[PDB]
This record gives sequence, structure tokens and C-alpha cells, in this order.
Amino acid sequence: KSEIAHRFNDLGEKHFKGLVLVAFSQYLQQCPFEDHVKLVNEVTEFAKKCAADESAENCDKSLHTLFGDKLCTVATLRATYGELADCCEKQEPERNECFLTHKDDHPNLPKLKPEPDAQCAAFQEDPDKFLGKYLYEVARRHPYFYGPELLFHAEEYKADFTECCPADDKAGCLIPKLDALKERILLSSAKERLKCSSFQNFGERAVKAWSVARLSQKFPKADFAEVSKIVTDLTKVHKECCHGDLLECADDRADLAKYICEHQDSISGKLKACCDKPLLQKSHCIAEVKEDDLPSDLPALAADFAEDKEICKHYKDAKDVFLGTFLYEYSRRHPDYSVSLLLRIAKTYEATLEKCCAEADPPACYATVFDQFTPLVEEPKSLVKKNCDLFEEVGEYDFQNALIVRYTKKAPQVSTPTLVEIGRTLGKVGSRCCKLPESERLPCSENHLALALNRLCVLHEKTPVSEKITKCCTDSLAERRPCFSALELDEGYVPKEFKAETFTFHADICTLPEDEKQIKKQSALAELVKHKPKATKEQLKTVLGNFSAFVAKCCGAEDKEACFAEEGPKLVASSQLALA
Ligand SMILES: CCCCCCCCCCCCCC(=O)OC[C@H]1COP(=S)([S-])O1
Repeated sequence: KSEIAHRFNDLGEKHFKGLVLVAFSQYLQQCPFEDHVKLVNEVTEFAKKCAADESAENCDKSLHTLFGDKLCTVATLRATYGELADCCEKQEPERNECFLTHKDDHPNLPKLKPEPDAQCAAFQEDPDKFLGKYLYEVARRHPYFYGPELLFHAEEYKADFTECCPADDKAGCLIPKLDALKERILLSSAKERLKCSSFQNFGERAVKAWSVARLSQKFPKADFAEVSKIVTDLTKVHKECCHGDLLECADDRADLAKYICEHQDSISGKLKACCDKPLLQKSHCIAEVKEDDLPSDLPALAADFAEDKEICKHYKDAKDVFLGTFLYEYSRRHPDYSVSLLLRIAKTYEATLEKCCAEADPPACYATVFDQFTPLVEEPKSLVKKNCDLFEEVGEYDFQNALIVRYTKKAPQVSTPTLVEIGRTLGKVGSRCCKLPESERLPCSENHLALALNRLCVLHEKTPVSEKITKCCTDSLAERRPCFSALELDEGYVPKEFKAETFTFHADICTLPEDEKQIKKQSALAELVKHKPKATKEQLKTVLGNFSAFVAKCCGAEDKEACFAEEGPKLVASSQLALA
């Protein structure tokens, strides 16, 4: 009858408002905070009016009609959101689609600087407005951020300030917490972005396949009914969120967490803790829940998936249920494999049955299918061993550098700041994953890689620079990582013209905290490869060694700039000779 009254009644005012603020923030990233609050308050007002007389004027309209209408009262300002104003001339669903198409994945807004004194005051004059502003700042930086999850993170941001503002040393309590919160936001956005991109680029099947694999790993005692259903509902949840239907997304998410906790014993022992919790914390806990123990009754698989006479029949009748079942069985027993590996393994099973079921004598053809998996397993296992050995030997910073060189050689057309971000991010994956118990390293490493590579692909969607990057980003979700891995130095590239000033340092660097000095040197590293792309990893290491020495010397001088001005250019010329 009235959809806006329904969702208002289901969600409650705080959540309704949060979710609407998040939605507007993602659709209209460039819009000031003030306009968004008015916009939310007005829509919220309308909802209440609709909740008490659902037959009032326009209470029967769809949400996207109401929300778009509303957005379009402010977005018409061409000055401030150019493209988006032509979205406003379209009726739904074209209009929504247009808005989605024009979301910015890299608006490059000012970095979020915690300010413990001024923020604690804001927190106290008006906490709801202060929370709203976190939602605003995060949402607009991350326009496919999981909606309801951002609300949960807003409760943690509040918790942080509630525990720190009254205490004596504010920044001491408060800054590490907020830096840790920022990890979790970055990582979570990257997780959700991967979901929406898989919808965009590959469709629903790709998402279900991914979800079946991962949910089976997580809930290996659940039988296939439970997994299947969960997958069906979680896919529908994320579909709705990716498509900007936040309110509907949050209702369906609540329904699902309720189901999962009513069927706790038939899904996983580990959900106990998650289920004796409130809505948002509950949902969150389920979504990040540890993997359950393996059951003692897992079936032999070969008996059914290799040896059985009746496979081609069991497969032609309902290939996706049959494959799903294969995928579920292989996945529940292999928490030690990455999700993408499990999918390569299933595409290989599928491929093998297409071949063998269209052949004279099929069973003799597919009797060795499980033997075709051994090489798919061994490649990433060894890749992870190798990256983890290198990381443990030399550490985060030099490991990042090595990846900066790897990726700059594969894609020297990418902008320096992006290649630095990638390499740094991937080194951070090294620090997360390589310390884990050995069987957990493959999945930690590839699943995180998938996210970083998707970030790079998304950036490439808006600023394309390399056919190689396009080729890897679009061929196939399962084949992404191995495809990036196989890129070798782009031989087409003409070395970037030497600009001495790029490699020339100054005293200003001396102020910077360690990790921003690092970024500057690593930028220079990427630029070093751009100009000398055949230089080996170790020539670059030595030259970078000499750069670091020199920065450290000159930063410790009486006259820092005289030291830089004198030595800097000698270093810059000589280091070109060292990269032949
Ligand atoms: C209605 C609920 C039914 C849930 C079970 C069905 C899920 C589909 C499982 C199919 C598995 C096929 C193997 C596979 O990995 O294919 C999906 C791939 C195809 O290319 P990508 S982009 S890697 O996704």
C-alpha cells in the first residue's frame, strides 16, 4: 500500500534515517552535509505522515520515485553534479539506473583526520548529528558500501567517543581506535564492492557460486537445503543493496539473520555467540563468523562425482543444482582453499562434464576428473609460500616495494599513486596472512587479493590505461588472480621521459610521519621503474637503498635544504647509470 510507511514501520526512525542518509550520500557524493540532512528529515517527515494515513497523496508511490524526486530537487544544480542532472529528466527505473551508472568510486575527497578535541565537543552538543556526519563522510567515499553494515560501524564510532572523550588523554585512547576502525571500513567496502562488481560484470550466478563456496566453508555441518536457501536470500539481499534499494535490503537482511538464528543448530555451533545479540551486531557477527569444525560424516566424493554411471543424467536434468551440490561438497571440506580456487575447480568439473557427456563412452572420460584439480591447487599454494617467505625475510616495507616493482612492470601506464596504493595494500595482505597457521594462508591471501584486484579493476573502469588490465578485469572472476599473475613486463611501453625533478627530494619530506615518507620514496620507486622498465628488482632495491640513506642524512643535517640541494642531483644522475 505505502512502501515508505511499511519500511518506516519495520525499521524504526533511527535506522530508517541512517539508511536514508547513507543512500543519499552515496548517490550524491559532492552535495554538502546540510542539504542531505534537510533531505532526510523531509523524507522521514513524509514517511510518518504516510504511516498514519497510508492513503494520503503520493504515499502509494515507490521509494525510488519518492527518493529520486527528492534528490532531484537538489541535483538539478549542474554546477555541482553535471551528469546527475540529466538523470533527473528520466522516470524510474531509468532514473535510478542513471544514478547508479554515475556513482564515483574515487572522488578523492579530503582524507579523514581525527580531531579529538573539536570532535568530542560536536559529539556532545549533538550526537545524532555527529553520527549522521560519520555516515555521510564514509558513505560518500564508498558509494557501494554495505548500507546496514555502515550503521553498525557508526555504533562502534559512537562507542569509541563515548569511552574516550571524558577520559584524560584523548588522542591516546582515541586515535588508535579510529585508525583500527578505518582498517575495518576500508576492508568492508572492498568486500561489498566485490559483490556489486560481480553483479555488474558477471551476473547473479557468479555471486551465487561465490556464496555457495564461502557459506559451505563457513557452515560445513549444514546440509545443502540450508546453504542453498541462505545463498538465495543473501544474494537477493546484496542484489538489492548493490542496486541502491537500501531500506528493502535492510528488511531482507533482518529476516535472514532471524532465520539463521532460529535454525542455529542445523547451520553452525559457532553462531551461538552471534545470535544472543541485537540486530546490527548480530547481522555483523554472522557475516564475519568463524568457520565451524568439520563433521565426522563428510561423504567420499569420488564415488558420486567421478565413478557413478548416472552423472550425465543427474547433470543434464539440472546442471546448476548438480554443480551447486558438487561445489557445496568440495567447499565444505576445503576451508584451506580460497573461494576463487574452489570456483576454478568447479568450472573445471563443469567443463569436464560438457566434454565427457558429449562423447562415445562418458564415464571412462570423467573417471579422472579429480586429477585435473591437482595443478589448480599447487600454483597458488606455491605462490603464497613464495610471497610469504619473501615477506618474513625482508618485512612489510620492502615487500611492498617488491610488489610496487611487480605491478609497475606489468602495468606501467597506471598512475603512480594507484600503483603505490596497490603495492602497499598487497603488502598489508602479506602482514595479515603470512603469520597465520599454514593451512589458513592460501585463503587469507587469495580472498584478500581478490578484493585488491577488484579495487584496481574498478579504478580502471573509470580511467582506462591498459588493454592487459581490461583483459584480466573482464575475462572471469575465477581467473582474475591467475591472469594478473601471468602478466610479465609490458614490452609495448615506451619508457617515460626522464624528469629529474620527479626524483629530486627536499627538506619538506623531513617533517612527514614515517608512513608518508615511505609513500614518497615508493612513488619515486614506481617512477624509477616507469623510466627503466627492464631494471631488475635488485638494481631498484640498491638504488632505493641509496635514496633512503640520502634522505636520512639530509634530514639530520643543520641545513637540510643545502644538503638536499648539493647531493640530490648527484644521486639522481648516478642512479640512472645503476638501472641499465
Ligand atoms: C536458487 C538457489 C540455488 C543455489 C545453487 C546454485 C548456484 C550455482 C552454482 C553453479 C556452479 C558452477 C561453477 C562455477 O564456478 O560457475 C560460475 C562462474 C562462471 O564464471 P564466473 S564469473 S568465475 O562464475
